[PDB]
Amino acid sequence: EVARVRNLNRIIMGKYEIEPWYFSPYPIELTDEDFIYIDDFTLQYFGSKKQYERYRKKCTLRHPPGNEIYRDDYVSFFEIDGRKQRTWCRNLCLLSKLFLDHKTLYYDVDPFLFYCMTRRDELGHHLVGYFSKEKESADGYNVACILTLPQYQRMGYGKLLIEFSYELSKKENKVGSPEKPLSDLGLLSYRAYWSDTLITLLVEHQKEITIDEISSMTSMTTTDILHTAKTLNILRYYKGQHIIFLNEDILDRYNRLKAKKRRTIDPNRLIWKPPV
Amino acid sequence: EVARVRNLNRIIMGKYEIEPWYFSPYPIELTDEDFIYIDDFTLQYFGSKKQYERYRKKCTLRHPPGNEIYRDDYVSFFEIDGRKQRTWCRNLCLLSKLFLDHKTLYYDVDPFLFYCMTRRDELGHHLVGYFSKEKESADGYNVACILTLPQYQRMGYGKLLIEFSYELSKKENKVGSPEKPLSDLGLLSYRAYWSDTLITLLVEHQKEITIDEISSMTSMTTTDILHTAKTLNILRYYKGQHIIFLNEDILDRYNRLKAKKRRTIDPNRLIWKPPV
Amino acid sequence: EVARVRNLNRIIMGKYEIEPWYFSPYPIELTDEDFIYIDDFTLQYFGSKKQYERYRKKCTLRHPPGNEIYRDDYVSFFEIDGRKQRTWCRNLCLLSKLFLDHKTLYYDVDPFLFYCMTRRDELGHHLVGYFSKEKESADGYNVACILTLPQYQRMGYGKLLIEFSYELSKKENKVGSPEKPLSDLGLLSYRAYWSDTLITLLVEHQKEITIDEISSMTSMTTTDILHTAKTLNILRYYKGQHIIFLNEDILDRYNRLKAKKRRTIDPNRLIWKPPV
Ligand SMILES: *C(=O)CSCCNC(=O)CCNC(=O)[C@H](O)C(C)(C)COP(=O)(O)OP(=O)(O)OC[C@H]1O[C@@H](n2cnc3c(N)ncnc32)[C@H](O)[C@@H]1OP(=O)(O)O
Ligand SMILES: *C(=O)CSCCNC(=O)CCNC(=O)[C@H](O)C(C)(C)COP(=O)(O)OP(=O)(O)OC[C@H]1O[C@@H](n2cnc3c(N)ncnc32)[C@H](O)[C@@H]1OP(=O)(O)O
Ligand SMILES: *C(=O)CSCCNC(=O)CCNC(=O)[C@H](O)C(C)(C)COP(=O)(O)OP(=O)(O)OC[C@H]1O[C@@H](n2cnc3c(N)ncnc32)[C@H](O)[C@@H]1OP(=O)(O)O
Repeated sequence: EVARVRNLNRIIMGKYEIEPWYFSPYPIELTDEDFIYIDDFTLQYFGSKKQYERYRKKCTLRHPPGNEIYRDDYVSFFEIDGRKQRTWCRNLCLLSKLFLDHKTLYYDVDPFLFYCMTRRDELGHHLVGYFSKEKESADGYNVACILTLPQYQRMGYGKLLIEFSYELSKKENKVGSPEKPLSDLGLLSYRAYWSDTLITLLVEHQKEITIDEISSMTSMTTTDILHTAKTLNILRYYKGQHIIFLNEDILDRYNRLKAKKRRTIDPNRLIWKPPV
Repeated sequence: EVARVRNLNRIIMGKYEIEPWYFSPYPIELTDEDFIYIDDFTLQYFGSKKQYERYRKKCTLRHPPGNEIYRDDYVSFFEIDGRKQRTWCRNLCLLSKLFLDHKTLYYDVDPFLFYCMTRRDELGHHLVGYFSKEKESADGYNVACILTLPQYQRMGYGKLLIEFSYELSKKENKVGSPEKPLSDLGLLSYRAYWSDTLITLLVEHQKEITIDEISSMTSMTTTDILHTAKTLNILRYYKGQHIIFLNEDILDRYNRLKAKKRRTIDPNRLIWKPPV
Repeated sequence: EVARVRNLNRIIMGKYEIEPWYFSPYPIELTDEDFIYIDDFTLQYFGSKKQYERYRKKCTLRHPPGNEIYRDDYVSFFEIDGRKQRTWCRNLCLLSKLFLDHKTLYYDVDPFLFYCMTRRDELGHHLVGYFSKEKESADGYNVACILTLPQYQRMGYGKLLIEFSYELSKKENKVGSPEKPLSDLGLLSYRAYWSDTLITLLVEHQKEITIDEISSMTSMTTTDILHTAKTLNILRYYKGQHIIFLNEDILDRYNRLKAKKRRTIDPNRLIWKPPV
């Protein structure tokens, strides 16, 4: 007799069978099986397909449990107060930890707001990703953690999440930046976003733009703007202050960007007021 | 010809075949096999079943190599000076690292005492878990690391380990708390222990108890007591100082606790004097 | 229909099929397969054997892209400026992260020099390992990261890498030490190197040696020398200063060392000048 004591090697979420990148503290018994079921609406975990099915039949809403503060023909965003949806948010944090090297104690969700993005199609809502945000951040971080579910990665969803986080900051009349340190995956996504943003501004708004003007338009911090401008070699001094400027390289990058036919966030569709 | 260079994907310990959660620096060659044998008495590791068997036949004690400072009809605890049992303790630390995200250099065991708990039955002693403790802690930490072997997890052993660590502190006439930061699994276990402890005191000892009284009786720190009391909503001011108090919720939690018929540590059976 | 979304569970490098120890941010799509190909010359990654083959046929150099600053009948070392070989060095850093718990953002290679060691035989050059080094280190660290590829580990290559790093420091007229914190594997390798070095000096150079003399001869720091001397019990006071001294234990260790017939670095074959 050999008694197997297995690690969690796969989660079953709808039709997807996903392998974790890191360990996550699901409060489950270790057994001779190496899978659990994750319900794609409730995020509840189950050791058995039968227990999962039983709960699946129950009458539940088919989208994240919060206020829909943005809705276009491609995506919705739901704003959730961790304190008001403890169970669901804990479940979200356990799922997220499978794909992060480190993360704060999953159980304590009260200090956070969660902004969860769904794609909608003929079958309704499907959660594709989220970012959390501290209700009160000493450092003015506008994102605490950010995740695109692995089955949906590299489809442009992460960039939509980041863009949305800056629309919140703009509505708040504040600059902001993601919490440090960032994973390599996160930092490379932010650098691409920051780069695409400056490039788009230079072609669509004005050929020369000051640091203050960029900050006002984007809610990016001075530090992130300067780092990005130096990487693109577009930092100059004109009319007594620092600017970024348009050149052939930037025009070329812009046209390649547009060629990709990506979706973006429409600021006009954000129906939201800061807490005051 | 394909030469496979495998990671350690399973350890064989008695009848158990256990999958690691994290990497551990066993000083072994990488080969086309992905298992090692861990002897459940010596904790020695072997690349081959045959080498393991050879050493298994040798005449060895059948419990951890230290002084038995506690023995009841359910468990024993052995106190081991890392400096006096370097090999065995190094082996214990390698095994433990398989289930921890981080851990101090496994090789340097001299600064630690190890308290190892066995379950005893008709077959003798079986190591189920341990906690280490710094001989000298600047922060007064009463536990450095704590582990229940995975094949024995979720059976109540972790709570026994924690309870024992506080009996040491009480005998020492000191308050103490586990080393921070704690893993999520560790912190949730401590919170349950702290919660069960306050609840039991309120039903069994006195309906209202001051912070000083709790600390004296439990060796819990002021900080851990207050955090726990606020979570349970039982913090008040009475007769000129802060207390915790009994209510219907607490009574209900107590009866559910007792219903579970758990084993506890008997302070009378701890035969031990602090180093002086 | 079950859609599998797999983690990277094996890399194929020449004839070797290697299992990663940790996650690494290869910018690849997650699919129903769990392998990638790593070209053993370019370090480029490929999702398909066919794409790999296509690029393999192209005319490339068959050794690392830098200056060969050391060449004996066993190994070569190539010095590479990260800024001058960004692609190759990024690829090296992704490969290395598979075997490290943590590592700086793989993409930013400009601040580093890479010293890459090959073994040469009838088939030419084979990369077996490397160490990186900050062009400018505030702490005077003489190694930033160090790695022997897993298929080549425990063959003595790591010790050659370390020995080479100290020959650079000696040529620079500086003491140095590896960046902290070190992995357990790294620290145990350094301790063995430091120990073998002091033992060899005592038998081959002088029976009693001062701290200054050791530092001058080895580029080891005072701290690493004292730690190593205390571990070996060879620290004394003689003629008004601290020394290490030879004894029977040391002689015995030396003869066992020589018995192993290891290769070493020949300082005479390092053809190199510091940047000035
Ligand atoms: C916390 O502080 C922040 S740091 C922690 C970040 N989270 C984290 O590490 C969790 C795991 N990672 C992720 O969740 C995920 O990697 C993100 C969230 C970091 C990024 O999410 P996405 O994958 O969704 O990002 P995208 O917007 O898709 O961009 C990624 C790359 O994929 C390419 N892409 C995009 N759309 C594409 C289509 N249609 N076809 C092909 N390729 C596409 C993008 O170009 C982009 O960058 P690359 O140049 O590498 O592709
Ligand atoms: C260092 O600083 C400390 S932080 C590092 C902690 N270590 C660590 O992370 C290593 C890996 N983890 C462990 O070793 C392990 O998870 C512990 C030691 C943290 C906890 O050990 P146990 O698993 O043994 O703890 P228990 O006392 O069993 O309690 C755990 C949960 O299981 C439930 N339980 C208990 N007995 C049960 C029976 N008979 N039947 C069913 N369930 C039982 C308990 O209720 C308890 O909490 P849950 O509410 O999640 O169950
Ligand atoms: C950064 O700051 C530094 S800390 C990060 C270090 N890197 C890291 O962790 C990455 C992963 N690890 C490695 O790459 C690797 O483990 C090293 C680089 C740390 C060590 O490399 P090697 O494996 O090549 O080291 P060696 O010189 O081989 O010595 C290792 C042990 O193997 C034994 N050995 C050596 N030659 C042998 C032959 N011919 N036969 C049998 N055994 C041999 C050595 O004795 C040595 O120590 P042990 O006593 O454990 O063997």
